[PDB]
Amino acid sequence: RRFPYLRALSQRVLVFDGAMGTELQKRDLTPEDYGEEAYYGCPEVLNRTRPDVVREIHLSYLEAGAEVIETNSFGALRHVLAEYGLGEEAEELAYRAARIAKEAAEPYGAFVAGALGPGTKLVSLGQISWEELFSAYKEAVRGLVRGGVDLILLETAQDILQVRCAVLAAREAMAELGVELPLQVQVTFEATGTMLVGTDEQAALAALESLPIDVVGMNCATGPDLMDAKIRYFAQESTRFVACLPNAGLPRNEGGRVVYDLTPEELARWHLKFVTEYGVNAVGGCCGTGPEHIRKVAEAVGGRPSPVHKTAFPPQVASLYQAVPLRQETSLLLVGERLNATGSKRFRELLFAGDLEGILALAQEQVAEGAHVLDLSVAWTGRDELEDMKRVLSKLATGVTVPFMVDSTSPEVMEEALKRLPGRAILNSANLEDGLEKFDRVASLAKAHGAALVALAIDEEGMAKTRVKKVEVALRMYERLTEHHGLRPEDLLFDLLTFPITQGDEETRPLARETLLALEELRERLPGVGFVLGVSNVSFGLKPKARRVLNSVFLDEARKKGLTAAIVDAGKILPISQIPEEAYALALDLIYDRREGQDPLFAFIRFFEEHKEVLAEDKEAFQALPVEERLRRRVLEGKRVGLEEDLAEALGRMRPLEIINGPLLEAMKEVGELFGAGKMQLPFVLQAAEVMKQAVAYLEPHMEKKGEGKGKLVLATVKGDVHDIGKNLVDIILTNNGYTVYNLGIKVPIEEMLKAVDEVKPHALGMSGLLVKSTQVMKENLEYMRARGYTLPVILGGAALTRAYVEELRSIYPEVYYAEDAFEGLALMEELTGHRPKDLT
Ligand code: B12
Ligand SMILES: [Zn+2]
Repeated sequence: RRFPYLRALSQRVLVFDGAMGTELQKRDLTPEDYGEEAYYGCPEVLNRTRPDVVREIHLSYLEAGAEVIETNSFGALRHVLAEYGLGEEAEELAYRAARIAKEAAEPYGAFVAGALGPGTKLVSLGQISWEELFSAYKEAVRGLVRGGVDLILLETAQDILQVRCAVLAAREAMAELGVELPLQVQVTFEATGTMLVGTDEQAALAALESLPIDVVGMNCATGPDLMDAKIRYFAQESTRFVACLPNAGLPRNEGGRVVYDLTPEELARWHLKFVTEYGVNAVGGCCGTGPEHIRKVAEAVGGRPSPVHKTAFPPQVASLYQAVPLRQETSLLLVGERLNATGSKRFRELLFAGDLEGILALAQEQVAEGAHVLDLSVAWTGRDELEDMKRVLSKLATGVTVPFMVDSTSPEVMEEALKRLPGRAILNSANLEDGLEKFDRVASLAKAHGAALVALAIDEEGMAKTRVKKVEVALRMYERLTEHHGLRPEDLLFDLLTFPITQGDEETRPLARETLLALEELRERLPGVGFVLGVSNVSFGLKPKARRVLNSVFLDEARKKGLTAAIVDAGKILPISQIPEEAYALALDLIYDRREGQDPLFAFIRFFEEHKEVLAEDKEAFQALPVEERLRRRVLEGKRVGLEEDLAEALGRMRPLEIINGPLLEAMKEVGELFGAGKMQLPFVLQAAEVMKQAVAYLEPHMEKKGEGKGKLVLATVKGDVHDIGKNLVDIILTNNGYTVYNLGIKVPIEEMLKAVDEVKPHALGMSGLLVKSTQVMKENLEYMRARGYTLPVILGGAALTRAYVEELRSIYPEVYYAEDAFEGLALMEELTGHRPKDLT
């Protein structure tokens, strides 16, 4: 109700113009119209000399019934006006083409979208530094706002850091005129699954949630039939309203003019589909479309009631490349802290000379390890961390595939890191260590610069040891953090000191109890929040084996008491399912200091002095276990020393198929059951996956293939998935039986899969999933594959897949199924190949 363009978008669906390319390419402006010999061919040079010609292109879409019009602003930026010195006065031009667009639109009332391009220079590939783009956007955009546009479009953006500096620049441009508006970023896309920079469709939206921009959208995409996947994930998933502008397919240059072949009738179908089915709040197509496209869309599709989108995006964070969900509640998020020179010293060996190529290895090795947010701190004696942080992020921001956390000390890095990082991060600036003043500005920086914080229970006083003062952390910060400083519970972690218990003092001995009772007392009221604990530090000032075991049983009760994330190094925990029965009883009553009969601490230490060979390279009691348990335990701890030899022993006893029917389905499944019960954590499940992954590569060559030319079969996972364990075997028994095969990767969004249909023209296509949300994606595939008129065999499965939300799909598509096992997958391939008795009905 506060803004006319949101009154429009919330009510009903409206249409954007075509662009002025194919339209200025049809006016035959001749070089005197550039006003100078050196200003060749420059739109945004014409705005000075020939206002009447661009007014002619403006009014053409207005006569053809458009409802949103771009200003000319494709060049409104210093570093692209000056590209051949073509006039430094951006503001002028911006108030010029905004006035030219208003002069045309005023009788019609169609919305003036101050509508930029992306500029010629990118932040994220290091073509330019943030100040030189932020300056250009900052000075330009205030002339558009002075020009009285109904909103700004930062449209066609090519990089999320280019979005960030453009949004910061547009905000500081509008705010220094005393205003703000429902501004609209919109993003390009490429068939690689991504923007041009490598940003995927999840990273785009997960980043764009962090921003007050009430509208988001797409632009300069390659046509509706290629935009559909992207428009999907945006329209059904986002809170902020979505809009659509395909460039009419793909270009073809004639006589120096770009021209297309998508028709006004076809663009009427595609918006008629998208607007009521998916809910797209505004529509059009700009580059490559005449005024007839927008007319034929306006008559068919304009004024339809704009459909609602959901009240919440999940708990999320985003790198350049990919999103991550912030709340796991199973396989709790692991946070990597090895990028630390102040709470650790590994970082300090590699980063000392300024060797940035070395700090990136220390970042990426923690993801392979298992941690999917990294925590960074370069602070040290006799070194300026805020200058170091210039150098540090110049490598990390475009190298690391996972989001960031920031243990670095000065809140001035809170600003400089948020001026060199893409996406959405978190920061450990809420250490309440310099008091409430410093905290409220830290919580403001968290969002004034997009999105970045973690609560830490350090404070002006120090490390909360008594719980009343510890829950008074959450009382001081959280409420004003979410409800005065913008980051949701689902945008934050929460962290409790994890101080040493094991020094043996009657101060220290109980303290893991303090953390578990608090943690619980805190999830007690923190739903959605990823509780994050620095597990490594509970066991400090004692022998290292008692560090693995106490850290382990602390962490693995912490999930049951309410944990969802942890700051970890996987070398300094083990799983609670491994722990010897006496050692587990010891470790619990040590975590409680529930002492009777003997003291738990010196009982513990003397337990490890008595049981030295148990939690080591055990030459006997572990070896004496039956191989199915031994493999179960290798899958639980991630034991690999002799893993090759125990799988060789299993393969000596039984055939691979009998082994994969056995422990290489069953023992994993038991690890999965124990994992669902909380008896394990992410890096141990990653050790289980790595065990399988390795094992399948040893099982497949002995289970050797036969036959040739049997058919063409491709396989495909689904959007939002990370698993491909099932997938691999779902494929494998089909790959073993003479069919030509192509494999699609772990997370493939659908237009890549359908391009593989269109290019390969196979006899069969795999679909797949190992988790619940694959089912929801199955229906999204099948409903639209039908709307495109496909008839190809696509096969459907997954740990989760179940006939109850699958046989009903037979209605939507003529190829619904559930091979459960890849041996049925082969029997079903032979049916749809015509080799076997089709019985599928
Ligand atoms: C190993 C594992 C992981 C691995 C996966 C790596 C990998 N590449 O596989 C990793 C550690 C990366 C992982 C990640 C996650 N996981 Co996980 N994972 C597991 C686990 C233990 C085993 C999965 C397994 O491999 N099963 C064995 C394979 C062989 O069996 P299958 O998948 O069922 O395959 C059979 C049939 O399903 C069929 N089939 C499967 N696909 C298809 C397709 C077609 C077309 C056909 C006809 C047949 C078919 O064929 C096979 C028989 O041959 C499961 C537990 C479980 N219940 O299985 C959880 C589990 C799937 N994970 C879970 C969760 C919680 C997560 C994460 C959210 C954890 C996190 N990061 O916080 C993420 C998800 C990340 C993401 N973006 O997707 C939950 C999901 C529950 C839910 N309802 O959402 C599960 C079910 C466990 C649980 N109980 O919490 N996990
Ligand atoms: Zn465009």
